[PDB]
Amino acid sequence: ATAAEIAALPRQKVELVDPPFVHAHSQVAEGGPKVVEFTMVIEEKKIVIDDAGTEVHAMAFNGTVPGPLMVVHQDDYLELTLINPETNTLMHNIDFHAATGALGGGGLTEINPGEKTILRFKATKPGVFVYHCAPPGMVPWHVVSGMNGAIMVLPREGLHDGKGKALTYDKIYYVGEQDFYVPRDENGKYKKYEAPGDAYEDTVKVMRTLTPTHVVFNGAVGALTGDKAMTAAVGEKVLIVHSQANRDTRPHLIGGHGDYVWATGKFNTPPDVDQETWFIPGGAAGAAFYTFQQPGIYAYVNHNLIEAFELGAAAHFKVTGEWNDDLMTSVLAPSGT
Amino acid sequence: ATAAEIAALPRQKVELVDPPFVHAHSQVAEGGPKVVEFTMVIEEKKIVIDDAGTEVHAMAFNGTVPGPLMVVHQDDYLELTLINPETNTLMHNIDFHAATGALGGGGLTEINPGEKTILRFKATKPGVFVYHCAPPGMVPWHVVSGMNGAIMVLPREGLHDGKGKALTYDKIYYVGEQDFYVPRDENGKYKKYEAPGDAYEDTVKVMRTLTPTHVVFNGAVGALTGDKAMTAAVGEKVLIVHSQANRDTRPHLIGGHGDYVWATGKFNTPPDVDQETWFIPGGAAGAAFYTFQQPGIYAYVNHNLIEAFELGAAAHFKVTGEWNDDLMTSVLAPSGT
Amino acid sequence: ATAAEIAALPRQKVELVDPPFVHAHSQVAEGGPKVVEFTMVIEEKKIVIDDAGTEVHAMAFNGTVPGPLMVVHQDDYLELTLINPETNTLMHNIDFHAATGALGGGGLTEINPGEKTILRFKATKPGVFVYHCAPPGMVPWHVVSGMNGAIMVLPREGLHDGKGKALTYDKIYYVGEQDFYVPRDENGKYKKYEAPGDAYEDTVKVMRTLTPTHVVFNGAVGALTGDKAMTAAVGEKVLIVHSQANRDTRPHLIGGHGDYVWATGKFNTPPDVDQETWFIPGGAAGAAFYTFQQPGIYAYVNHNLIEAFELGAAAHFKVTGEWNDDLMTSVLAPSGT
Ligand SMILES: [Cu+2]
Ligand SMILES: [Cu+2]
Ligand SMILES: [Cu+2]
Ligand SMILES: [Cu+2]
Ligand SMILES: [Cu+2]
Ligand SMILES: [Cu+2]
Repeated sequence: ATAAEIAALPRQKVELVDPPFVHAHSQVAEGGPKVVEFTMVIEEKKIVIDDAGTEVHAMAFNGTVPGPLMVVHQDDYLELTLINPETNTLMHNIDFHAATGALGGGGLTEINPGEKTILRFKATKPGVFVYHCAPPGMVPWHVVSGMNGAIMVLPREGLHDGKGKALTYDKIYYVGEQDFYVPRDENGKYKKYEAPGDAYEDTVKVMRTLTPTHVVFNGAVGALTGDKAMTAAVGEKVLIVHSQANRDTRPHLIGGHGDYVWATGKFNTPPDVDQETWFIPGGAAGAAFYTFQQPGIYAYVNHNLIEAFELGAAAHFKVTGEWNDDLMTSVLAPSGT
Repeated sequence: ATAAEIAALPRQKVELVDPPFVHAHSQVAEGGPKVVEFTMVIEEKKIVIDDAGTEVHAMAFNGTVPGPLMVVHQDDYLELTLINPETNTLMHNIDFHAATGALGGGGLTEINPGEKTILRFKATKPGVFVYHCAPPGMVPWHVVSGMNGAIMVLPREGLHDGKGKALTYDKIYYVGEQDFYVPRDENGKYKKYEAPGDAYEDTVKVMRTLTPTHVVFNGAVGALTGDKAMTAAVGEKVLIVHSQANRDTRPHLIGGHGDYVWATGKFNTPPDVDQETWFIPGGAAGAAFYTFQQPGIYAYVNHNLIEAFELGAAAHFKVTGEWNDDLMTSVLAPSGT
Repeated sequence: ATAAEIAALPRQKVELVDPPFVHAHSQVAEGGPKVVEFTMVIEEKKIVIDDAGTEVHAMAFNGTVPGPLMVVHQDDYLELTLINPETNTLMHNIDFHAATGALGGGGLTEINPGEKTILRFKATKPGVFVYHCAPPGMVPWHVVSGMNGAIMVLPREGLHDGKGKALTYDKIYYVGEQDFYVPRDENGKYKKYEAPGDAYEDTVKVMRTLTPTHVVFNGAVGALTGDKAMTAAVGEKVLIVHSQANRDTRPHLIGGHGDYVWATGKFNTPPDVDQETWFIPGGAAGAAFYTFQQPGIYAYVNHNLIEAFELGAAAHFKVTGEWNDDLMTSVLAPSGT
C-alpha cells in the first residue's frame, strides 16, 4: 500500500511461451506479492490463415496471434515492457482488461515505431482477462488484425470450486479465437496488399457487415488440429483458457464437457458445472476445467458449426489412455439393416 | 461399472412422441438405474417451412424437426438403436452432448443408408443436452437441415431450485429452434430441389453469410400456433425445454416470465430466477420453469423480434383460468384523448 | 388483492426525466406499498442519429429514445397513463416485461392516434426490465424505431450483494442501446423519407439482414459524449442500467470493471463480480454497480469493437479525483527504443 512497501517487493522476470502453451507458473502463489516483469516486441507481418494462401497483415504482440498468456497471482504487479520496432509503420498501445485506470493502460502506452514503454498495474481481481491494442480512432482494426491476447490472474490460493474445494489442473492451454475480415475482389478472390494501411478502407467495409470471413484458433484454420493437436491422457485435469477480444463465442469440447466453467472468466464468480457448451461475449476471456475420461480424438470448437467447420473455428485434443465401456459402448456396430 | 453389473440392470423400452410433447416419464426416478432403450429411424424428406411454400430437405430423426426429446435419469444408460433406411441417400450418425467419449457417439454411429447401429452411454450429468447428426466434413450442413434434438437427464430425486426445495412440474414442452438457410434465385424467390445433394453447394454459400433465411420453432413458421399451440391453465407449473444446436437464442414468454431458468441447461448449476429473457448459446439446451398466473394467449419467442416476427421464431400458449386483477388491470380502456 | 385494498393504498405521481438520467427515488422503499403513477405521451418524430445527419422517423415514449426509466419498488403498483396524440399516424401499445398478463400489457393498451389508456400492474419481481411497443403485425418495426425503454423494480430494502451485504449507489445512469436499420441508396448514402410509412418496406429489407446500420446509446452516435458525457468521482459508487429490447449487447467500461453485475437484470439472481465484459440478450435489461478508483476519461461501450467504434455504441465517463499510482503507473513513458 505504501511507497516503501511497493518498492521493496520482489521483482521477477518471466520467459514467455507462444500459445497455446503457457509459461512457467504455480497455481498456488509462491511467496508474497511480486512485480512480475514481461516484455513483448510488436511485429507487423503477413501471415497465411487458410489453405488458399489467404494473407492478413498481422499486428502481433510477441509476434504471435493471439499474444501469449501472462500469468500472475492476485495482488501482484504486472510490469510489461512493450516495444514497437522502428521497422513497423503503425503506433500501438495496450489495454489490459485486468487493469484499472487509463483505459486499461491504453492511454499510457501509445508507442510509435521506434519506441518502448513500461506500464505497471496491480492485478487486483482474479480471473482470465483479455488484453488488446486500442489506438484511438482505429481500435477495431488493430484488434481484428490479431493484436489481442489474455492474462490469467490466479487467486493466491489457486483455483477452487463452488464449495471452496480446490481444483488443481495438470495442464493448461490458451485458445485465442480470432474473427478476421479479409476483403475480396469482384470475382470473390481474397485480396492482397503491399502495406497494412493499404487494406484499411476495404477491411472496414467488411467489418461493418459484422460477418467475419474466417474465425480461427491460434491465428489460422487448422492451427490446432492434426499434428498440432493439444494433448491429454485419461484421468488428466485440464484448464482450457479461451478468449475473444471482439466477438462472441460458444466453446464446446465434443466428446467431453466443461466440468467447471468460469464462463465470465472471473474466479470470484462461482463456476457453472457439467457444461455442454459455454458462452463468452466479445471482449472477454473464460476458463473451463475438465478431467478426461475417454481416450481418442476430441474436437474443441465454437459451437456455431458453420463458424467451426466452414469458417475454421475447430481445434483437436489427442487423448491417450484406456476406453471406458461403462461410459460408452457400441452395443451393435454399424451394420446391415 | 463392470459389464456384468450393467447386464443385470433392468431395461425399459420407451415410446417416443413428436415434439413439443414429451414421452411419458417420472420426475422422481422409480427404482435404481436402468438401461433405457430408444429407437429412431432417420427420414430424409422435404418439409414446407412457411406459407409461401418454401421447402427444406430435412434429415429428420424419428421423422420430426427437431428430433424427439428423450428422458432418462442421472446414471441410467440410454441405449439408442439408430436406423438409416435404404431410402436415404446420405450417411448420418449421432452425437449426444450428454455423453462422454467418441465425439459423443458420432464416431461409433456412422451408418450408411441401409444400416443401423446401437449405442449405449451412461447419463452421468443431470440436465437438458443437445444431440445431433455430425458426419465428418458435412457437420453444419446436417445440423442446419434439422438433424438435431435434445434429451433430458433428470436428477434421480427430481428437479429442485437453488436452495434444495422441490420443483415439481405439471406439464413439460420441448421447443426446438432451427436456423434454416434457404437459397434464392436471382429474383429473390426461394429455390426448390429434387434431391438433398442438389442444394448442398447453394446452401453452403447461404450458411457462410451467417444469416438464416428462416429461424423457426418445431420445423416451420407458425408450427406451434393454432392447432399446435401449447396449453396450460392458471395455477399450472410448466417446464419449457428449448434447444438450438447451431445458433444462439434468447427465449421469452411474452406476458409471463421464467420463474426458474437453468440457462446453461445443467441442473447442478443453480437456476436464474425471475427472468424476462434468457440466453441459450448455439449448441446447447436450456430449461425454464413457470407457474401461469393469468389466463389468455401468450407468445413464446426468440426475443430478437426480427427473428421472432419476420423470420418465424414465435409459438403460442393458450392458457385457461380466471383473470387476476391484482396483478394487472385496465384502469382506463383505450378511449378518447 | 382486492380493488378496495389497492385503492386504499397511497398514490404518488412521479415526474419523469430524460435518459441517461433517472427520476428521483429512494433505494430503500419509503414505507409500505403504493400505486406509483406515470404518464407518457407518444411522439412520432424525425430524429438525427449521427453527425452526417442521418434521420430516422422515431416512435418515442415521452419523446425520447430510449424511453425514460420508471422506478418503483417490489409490490408497488405501476399505473401508467399512455397517450397517443392525434398528430400521430400509428396505433401503439406497451409491453412491460415486468408485468404478468395480457402480453405484458400490450393487449390492454392498444390505442390509436387520438386515444389514451391507463394500465396498472403489480411490480411483483425485483430487477430491471425493458418495456416496448408491440403492435401485432408490426412488433419489430416499432421497437427498432426507438419505441422501447426500461423500468427498475427495486427490492423494498434496496440492493444487496449475493451474500446479503447492502449495495447503495451514489449515482445511477440509464443507458438505452438502440439498433437502427437504415436503408441506403445505390451510392451507399442513407435515405430520407417524407413519411414514416414510406420507410417501412425498405427498412424491413435491412432488418431481415440482422445487421444494423447503427448501434447507439441514447438515440445517436456519440449522444453520451462531450458535454453530454456521464460523470463521477474517485470513490463514487455508480449503478449503470443498460437495456436492449431487440438485440444482444455486451457492456464494458474501458478502464474499469463491473464490480457487481446483475447480468440477467434480476436482483433475486446473485450478481456476478469483477466483470470485465458482461452480456445482455436482446429483449432484456441488465445493471452494473461500480466504484470508481481512477480519474480521467472512460469509454463505456458494447465490446464488439466494430459495433462500439464503427456502429456508434460508445459513451464516455468524465471522472474527477486523484490518480492512484499503486493501481497503475507509467514506469517508462513512450520513449526512444
Ligand atoms: Cu496495434
Ligand atoms: Cu477492451
Ligand atoms: Cu445426418
Ligand atoms: Cu455438438
Ligand atoms: Cu408503437
Ligand atoms: Cu418483449
